Amino acid sequence: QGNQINFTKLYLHHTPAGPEQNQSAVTSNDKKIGLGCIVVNNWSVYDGIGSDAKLVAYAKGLHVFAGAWHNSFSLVFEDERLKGSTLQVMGLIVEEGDWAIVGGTGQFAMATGVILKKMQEQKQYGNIIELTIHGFCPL
Amino acid sequence: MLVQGNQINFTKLYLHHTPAGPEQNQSAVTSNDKKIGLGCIVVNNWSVYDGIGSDAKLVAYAKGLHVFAGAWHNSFSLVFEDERLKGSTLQVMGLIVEEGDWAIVGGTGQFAMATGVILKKMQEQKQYGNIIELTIHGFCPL
Amino acid sequence: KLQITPCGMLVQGNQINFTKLYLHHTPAGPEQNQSAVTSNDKKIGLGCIVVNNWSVYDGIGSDAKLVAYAKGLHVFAGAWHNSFSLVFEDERLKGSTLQVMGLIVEEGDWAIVGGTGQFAMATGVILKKMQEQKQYGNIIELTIHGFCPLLKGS
Ligand SMILES: [Ca+2]
Ligand SMILES: [Cl-]
Ligand SMILES: [Cl-]
Ligand SMILES: [Cl-]
Ligand SMILES: [Cl-]
Ligand SMILES: [Cl-]
Repeated sequence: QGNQINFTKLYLHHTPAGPEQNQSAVTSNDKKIGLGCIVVNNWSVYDGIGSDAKLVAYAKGLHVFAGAWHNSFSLVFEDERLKGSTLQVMGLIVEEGDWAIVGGTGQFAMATGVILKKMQEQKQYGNIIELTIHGFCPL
Repeated sequence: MLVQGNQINFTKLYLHHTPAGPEQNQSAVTSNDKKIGLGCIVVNNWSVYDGIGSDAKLVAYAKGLHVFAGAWHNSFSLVFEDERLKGSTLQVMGLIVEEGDWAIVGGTGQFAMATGVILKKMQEQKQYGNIIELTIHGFCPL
Repeated sequence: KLQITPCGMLVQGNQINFTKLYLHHTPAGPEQNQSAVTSNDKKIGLGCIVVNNWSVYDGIGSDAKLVAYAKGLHVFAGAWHNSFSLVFEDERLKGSTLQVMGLIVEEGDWAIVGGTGQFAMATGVILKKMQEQKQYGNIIELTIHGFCPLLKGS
């Protein structure tokens, strides 16, 4: 009938360059049209900032540049409490704005909600994005 | 039990699907495999207008991709441009570009957690593209 | 025109009741039904995109009637992430689709993220169980659990 979501703040490592690069462009923009670059991403997601943070999930999917980045990815949890579960995520922009939680699996079967993105830290080779998960699942 | 929300009905939107020509608004970045007959991937930034006439205002973009798997499977963000609806999106997924239906699989902003369908009907067939009438039927929980 | 109308929704309004389906995942051979169209980046270990038109049957015998196709793509980002339309063939179910998205082709689970026609607003999951491994592909058993909500109020 309704159960909300019990997360703290997550921090996604969006790293396009450097020796820890976790995404790759597989097509280029059409120069005439101004779109078409497709990037495939395996973004690590941590439970905090700093060397003591634990990796709790990966964001595995793709984003395509259609004048802005459209995303589709599986948020696959690795921490023991949620291992076996995913949230399915889709929407616009990587580093700010919102994404939609369009479904899920495991403990998140039938999840619906949103993920709010805020810039947390800009590093040399990438950035860290604060994720705030709001949503619910039916019981 | 029940989830309080708002049913959302949006009529008379017109999507400009323009594969070619000076107003081309999508690009194929892969080709169909010769032997299997599938594989073309097209990235699209389709404009969506509030009317068919000369005075129609652009009110959204459909930003995403579609892939040819014997028919075209679509995944995109319908991003609204009205300073009113600014930022808010509907997340759209499904088969066929010019006819049939798409699923509304989620949303953001004023359309957070949207669920529903988009109905497509071709309105005008032109030399380099077509105009597709869209009808949105959706529900957003509060 | 944008019409915003107060309404109620019951999620368990209409359960999606199917029998078991059987998906044919065939990467090679004379019945190959998918193609890889981008390459993995060797430096990063990800990037390959495959476009698929998987056939789906209602049984494992020769008299199994094809009832659907799974039309979409999967992308390798350390694991295969899937996005496809499940397009049904039979009359009454003609035109109707389930929208499916999630990780892994042959095991685990997928989300039902939406639908059209009779499956408008579908929500749920598809469980995958390996059913048979053949020379050019495998057959995957599909178990559908989900609901279509009914709207009320207004
Ligand atoms: Ca959904
Ligand atoms: Cl990026
Ligand atoms: Cl963007
Ligand atoms: Cl082609
Ligand atoms: Cl089509
Ligand atoms: Cl996999």
